[PDB]
Amino acid sequence: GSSGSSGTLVRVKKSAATLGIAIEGGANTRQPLPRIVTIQRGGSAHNCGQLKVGHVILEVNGLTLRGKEHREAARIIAEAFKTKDRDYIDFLVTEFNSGPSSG
Repeated sequence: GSSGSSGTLVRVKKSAATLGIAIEGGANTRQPLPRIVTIQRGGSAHNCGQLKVGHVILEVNGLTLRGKEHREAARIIAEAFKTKDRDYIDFLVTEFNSGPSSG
């Protein structure tokens, strides 16, 4: 399996004391991958700025969130924060072009 052309790997360092990110969707729901609906201020992601509100996590630290439920994902991401081996979390987003008419 190739590296992955569709998508942009985003590295978020655990700068903040606690990661604060919100998502929605899930396999069950029309949306297969989780989409960022809210990005807490005191969260590594935000502090980074690289990421924005409205992204879609397709892969985290190598683990793909395909066919996974938002809940199952929340755990995957969190687990990446607990560990110490790495001082960051990989966030693969595509920034789908939802309703280009306006945005």
